[PDB]
Amino acid sequence: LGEYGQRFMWLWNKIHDPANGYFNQDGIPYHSVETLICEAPDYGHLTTSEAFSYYVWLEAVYGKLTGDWSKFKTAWDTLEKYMIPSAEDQPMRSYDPNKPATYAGEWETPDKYPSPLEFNVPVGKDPLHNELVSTYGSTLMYGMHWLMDVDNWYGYGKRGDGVSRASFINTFQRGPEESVWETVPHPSWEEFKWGGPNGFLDLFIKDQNYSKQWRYTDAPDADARAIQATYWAKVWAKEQGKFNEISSYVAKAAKMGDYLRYAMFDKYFKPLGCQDKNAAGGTGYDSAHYLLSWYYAWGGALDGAWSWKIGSSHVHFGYQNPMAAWALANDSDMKPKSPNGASDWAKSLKRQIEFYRWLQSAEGAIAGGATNSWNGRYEKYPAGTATFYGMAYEPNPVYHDPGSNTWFGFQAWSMQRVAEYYYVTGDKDAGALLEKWVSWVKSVVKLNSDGTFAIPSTLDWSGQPDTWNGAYTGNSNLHVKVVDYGTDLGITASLANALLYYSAGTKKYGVFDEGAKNLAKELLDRMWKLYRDEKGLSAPEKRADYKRFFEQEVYIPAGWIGKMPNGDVIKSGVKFIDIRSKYKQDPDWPKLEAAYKSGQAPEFRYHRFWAQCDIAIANATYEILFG
Repeated sequence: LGEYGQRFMWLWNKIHDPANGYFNQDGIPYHSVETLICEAPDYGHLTTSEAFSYYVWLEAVYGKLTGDWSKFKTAWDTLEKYMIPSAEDQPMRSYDPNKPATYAGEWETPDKYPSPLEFNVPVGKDPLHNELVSTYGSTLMYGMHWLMDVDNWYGYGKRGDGVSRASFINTFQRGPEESVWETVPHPSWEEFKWGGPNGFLDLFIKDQNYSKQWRYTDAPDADARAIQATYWAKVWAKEQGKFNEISSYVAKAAKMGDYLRYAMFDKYFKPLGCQDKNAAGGTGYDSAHYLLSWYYAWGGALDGAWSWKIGSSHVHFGYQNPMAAWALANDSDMKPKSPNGASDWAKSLKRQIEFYRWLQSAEGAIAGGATNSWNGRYEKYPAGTATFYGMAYEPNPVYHDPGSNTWFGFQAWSMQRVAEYYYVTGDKDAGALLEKWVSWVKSVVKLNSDGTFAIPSTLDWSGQPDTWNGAYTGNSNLHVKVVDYGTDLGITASLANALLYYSAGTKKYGVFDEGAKNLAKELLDRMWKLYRDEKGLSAPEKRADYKRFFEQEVYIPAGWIGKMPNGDVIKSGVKFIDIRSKYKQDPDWPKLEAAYKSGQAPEFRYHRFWAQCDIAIANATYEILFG
């Protein structure tokens, strides 16, 4: 009804209007309407578990503002149907929780891959498997695979069929210096139909022999977001007296949360702080860091001979979700069906909040995270390394090209979740954390006299937090610096959103931070005045990095020779574009070429699905909290 609710409805309609092309013919949201884009997915009509979780969240807000929950239901329907691997996609058997996987190291550059399996390295015990099978009577892992080829652009299809839409693929497999430009896109379902003699397997892992197999990789931040979204769909549906029709879907979130516990464990279930790849594996929860790590992954032979599961040793603050954790731990409607599910999430909630606080810089921004596997090989931490429950501080977990915490976006995305958690519970630690972070946000966000604005785009870091001992020290030697500014509309909105939940919480529990509200509303207003266009909102952005289309060599081993489904040859010396020749048919290919040849950065007005969702949600959030 209100102005900001009206704003949500307007953008929601732009998003769902088929003329604008946000979804494919099966109703799967693309990463973006535009196809020529490269940043995490390397093609715009791929999609991510991230996009799906935002789709669910968008429709949850629709339901609050509308009373109509069909939107939210069909979003979850599409999610489960397409993005979660079905029983035939992940036909797991012969799993050994006492030998969950076999170790391989991580390496500094892509040219050091394939990484050899090291069979003497002890791997710990998986304490979740038996519990989940007992609870659900199934070996199906209920989590989203992170990357999908929506309209079969790459040509691998569904389960090696080479034709079907909604094709599971993966890219990143070769360490922290493998940028989005340096991957070899390959099917999750490996039958040796494409690539080289052993498919794409021997680009990534070196083994004595190779088997046809499947494997998937979860993005825990996306799954948690879907759960967070469902929590609000739940409270909002119960408020309206329509819990029951959405109660099937709250159970989906609870089950997803139950399996999302795999993200809480070390990659190879090694004890926290072990610092030795030859150290004995964990017995149970001694290998749990209780945080949302970069991934969990699972795979198996096509014939069911063997299977494996891994957590991740790398944790980024940007992935954490105290709202989702609190909901799973404490909300009886959201309670996971397993005996220990809720209890583990209660531990995770507490550990997560400590983690945020430990990482809070002198200024207020949150630093990157930590690892239980130094250099991805369980190596000895350098002298003077700051630690968190035995895990070593890392300014940029997992990726260094570019650094994973040089993106300001994680500040907004992650602290937005903390803000919701604070608004809900009034947790003092969360409040204190937010208070300092919001103070920082105010000192750096730019409100220009002309009506424009800019938020931090790139960050840089120096120093370390103090070693964690259960109390925030102030971390006087840990420093953030804002390198440059931009007008990223998705993040701008997420930031405004976070500010509104904090501000609302302060009204409820402490002294009303009206300044946080005013700054947020300003951002949403200035952006609404400037950046509306025919498919939603967009701000011009240059992509000087797109010279890597033409200039980035993809590492392929000497003598390794293979093919992509369209016929592109994969060999030593190939460029990014050489194994993706269908890009030359893209409507925007002329524009890219023009810019590249004239030595200038190509400019785009993108409509990223998640960005448009964040925008809608942030405006609707003002209405919900202050309307």
